[PDB]
Amino acid sequence: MKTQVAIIGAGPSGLLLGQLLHKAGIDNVILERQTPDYVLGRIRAGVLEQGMVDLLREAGVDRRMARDGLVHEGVEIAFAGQRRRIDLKRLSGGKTVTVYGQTEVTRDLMEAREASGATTVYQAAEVRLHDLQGERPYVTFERDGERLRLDCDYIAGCDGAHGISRQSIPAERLKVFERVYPFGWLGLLADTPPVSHELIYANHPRGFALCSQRSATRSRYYVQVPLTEKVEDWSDERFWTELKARLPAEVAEKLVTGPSLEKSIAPLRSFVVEPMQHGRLFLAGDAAHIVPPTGAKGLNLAASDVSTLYRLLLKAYREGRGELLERYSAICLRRIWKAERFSWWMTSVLHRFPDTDAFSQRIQQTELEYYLGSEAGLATIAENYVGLPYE
Ligand SMILES: Cc1cc2nc3c(=O)[nH]c(=O)nc-3n(C[C@H](O)[C@H](O)[C@H](O)COP(=O)(O)OP(=O)(O)OC[C@H]3O[C@@H](n4cnc5c(N)ncnc54)[C@H](O)[C@@H]3O)c2cc1C
Repeated sequence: MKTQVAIIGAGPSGLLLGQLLHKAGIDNVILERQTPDYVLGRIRAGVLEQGMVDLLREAGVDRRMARDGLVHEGVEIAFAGQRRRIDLKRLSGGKTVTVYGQTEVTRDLMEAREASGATTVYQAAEVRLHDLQGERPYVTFERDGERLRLDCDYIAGCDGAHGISRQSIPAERLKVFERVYPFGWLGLLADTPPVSHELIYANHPRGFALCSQRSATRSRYYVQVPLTEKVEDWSDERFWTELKARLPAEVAEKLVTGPSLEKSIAPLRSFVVEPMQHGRLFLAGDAAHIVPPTGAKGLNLAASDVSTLYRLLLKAYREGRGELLERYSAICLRRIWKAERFSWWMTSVLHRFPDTDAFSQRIQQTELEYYLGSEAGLATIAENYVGLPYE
């Protein structure tokens, strides 16, 4: 079989790229290791930047989002017995963020693709990439037990943190930047109404806590935990008790608790590779970079990588300007590093780090006091949170 663009991975990045390309008339095939069900079981993201929202509209998949998504104009940070609201809309010059689950976004994309008739191969096992620096690269995979070959012009590596694509680039060509944090987030999804109409990020001596939501009757909570913790050691009641201990009394008092629909621990880390391409292979999303969840940027950065790749692929196919593809990495990395810096900052000021001295603890507290009390300081948080413009 042959196609124009082979896409490895049917997560948000691959699906969104596939939809945009299909609409523009560029044939593409998506190869996914897992089943549609497994992919749909991943909870993950809840916060979307306006840029991503606009990209979903451009891809023609925003009906349900426009209907069910919750537009947020502010967010709160709680620390040292204070609750500060950052008016995102006012301080960012009118921008806002939208709360709509990643599960929902993926479901919408999957249905759109399904309907268009575009090719998607689930349970594509043993994916291998070949002749990346040739004029004719190809992908091999096994379906049932037979090895099939897919010829194409370009390959988009949208296979996430553990994908094969990044591993297919000669190690000596890539420079890696990584930072592993000494804690993870224990998340809990409950069919309960959220404690607040806006998100609450809390810095507490016991550790970080976050109050988020999916809708008016579905909530998502997180608490910072050591990497040595096992989700089996955390019953629902232990979670609720701990959550309450980290929130302001007035907030903890209004909390409606309930059995969890999903519980899991996500370790925190930063990871960037340079460049993000090799020959005819281009990396996008988590395959190229990981950001801690604190700044709500992961999926959002996948969106800008995809928007950039789609636009450059259009110029190459439609305008015959293939040389522009060499600019992919430079363009993406400018936005990536800025979102990485923001996510790193948010993580450092909101969490409790082990073995930090008195001086560091006071500086952490003063960072919050300063940034949440100065108009210029609040503006730096707001413009970064709603999302820096796409280039
Ligand atoms: C707890 C948590 C909270 C988060 N909150 C937010 C948020 O609020 N906002 C935000 O912007 N981001 C958030 N993120 C990040 C966001 O979820 C990710 O950045 C997003 O999932 C990345 O999408 P992707 O498509 O690049 O990769 P993934 O979702 O990982 O999809 C990659 C796909 O490729 C497939 N694949 C892998 N290997 C192969 C292979 N060898 N062959 C073929 N297929 C393969 C995988 O099965 C998978 O389906 C959060 C993440 C976590 C963990």
